[PDB]
Amino acid sequence: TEFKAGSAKKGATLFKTRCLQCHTVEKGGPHKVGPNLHGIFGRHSGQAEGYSYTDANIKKNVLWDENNMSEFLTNPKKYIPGTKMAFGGLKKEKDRNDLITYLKKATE
Ligand code: HEC
Repeated sequence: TEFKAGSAKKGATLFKTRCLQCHTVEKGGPHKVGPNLHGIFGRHSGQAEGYSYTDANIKKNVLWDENNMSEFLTNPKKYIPGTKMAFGGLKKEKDRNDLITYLKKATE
């Protein structure tokens, strides 16, 4: 167990300032640069259709669990070299933890 639930709220504001530019959470939500994250958890990587992931991403074949999501969140490229996703990553866990809190609710 290496994830403590946080502020859904704060997670929610971190997403906008940080993943909105390229993602949408809404079920019925459209893809933009990155894909629509509706129902990511318990889901493997490179699987939203209508979406063109790198070969890197497909291959990775990560199961989207709260805990995976933190590691990837840490440093994307380092987690999945090849991914087109342009994101440096959230160094602090507190931050990481909050947003995962956000995704958890919102992606349900
Ligand atoms: C545009 C500058 C992006 C921002 C900001 C964030 N992400 Fe992203 N994301 C982007 C791309 C181009 C892709 C696909 C990469 C590929 O190589 O095809 C992604 C993908 C993801 C995934 C994985 C998806 C899966 O297997 O279904 C996740 C979980 C994800 N993105 C989440 C995410 C979050 C939470 C972000 C803010 C903290 C974020 N991304 C930023 C592009 C961009």
